Amino acid sequence: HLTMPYVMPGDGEVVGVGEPVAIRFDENIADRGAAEKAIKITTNPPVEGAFYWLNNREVRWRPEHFWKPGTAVDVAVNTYGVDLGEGMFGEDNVQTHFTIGDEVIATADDNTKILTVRVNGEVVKSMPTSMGKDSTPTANGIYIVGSRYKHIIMDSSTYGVPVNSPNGYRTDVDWATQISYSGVFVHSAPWSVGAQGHTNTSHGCLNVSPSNAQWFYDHVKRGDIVEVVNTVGGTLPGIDGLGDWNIPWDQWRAGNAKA
Repeated sequence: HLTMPYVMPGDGEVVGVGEPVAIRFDENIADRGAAEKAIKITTNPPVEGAFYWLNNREVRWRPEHFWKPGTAVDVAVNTYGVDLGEGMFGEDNVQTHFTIGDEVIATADDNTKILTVRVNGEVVKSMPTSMGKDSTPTANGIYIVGSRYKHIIMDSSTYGVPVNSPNGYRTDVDWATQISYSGVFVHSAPWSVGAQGHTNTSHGCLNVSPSNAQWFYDHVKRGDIVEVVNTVGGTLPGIDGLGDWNIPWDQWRAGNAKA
């Protein structure tokens, strides 16, 4: 009957303009309204924001538009002793103070097949890319940058497809930056350098050259934005985990505290 919250980003971090505040709980929250009322967010400069639940254990808070660089955010999750419904009580309080770094937006355009990175509006890198093939396309939309990995074993089963099924694989890859919980990554693809900039060959990932993937890993950070445009895919789901900005503000702001 006690629930511990966990807040991200972590205290003291510098994050990109797309990073929502996230509060995760270790038990389903029966009374979302009580949880929301216990969470106090302060911004400087001040900006309006709102809560939206991605699932029964995680609530997110963000503004209507990407954060302004330099904004300082203070989060006080004052859940100690709060009745969160169905006999569960908040076990403790948590907090975080973080800041927003430079505006870094990378756009992957299927019409040009170039991933362009802008920093504070100026083009700093252009990278040829190979996105998802027609049968497994990369969805359009706004993606928040998540974790990064120097090496990972990219395994289709992690994301629902058996490795040993006709469309599964298990492959070692370098310099991977995750942009969706559904398993979309920007990563090094040495075998398809010829196709990059010309033909889509991946299972959904944004495949780029080894040096370009390493650059991305080094210069794109948690909270920065990747926008995908002009593919044959649909749109990334808003409740993906890193797809928050695909929920329009009017829907986000109305929330889902009774759902």
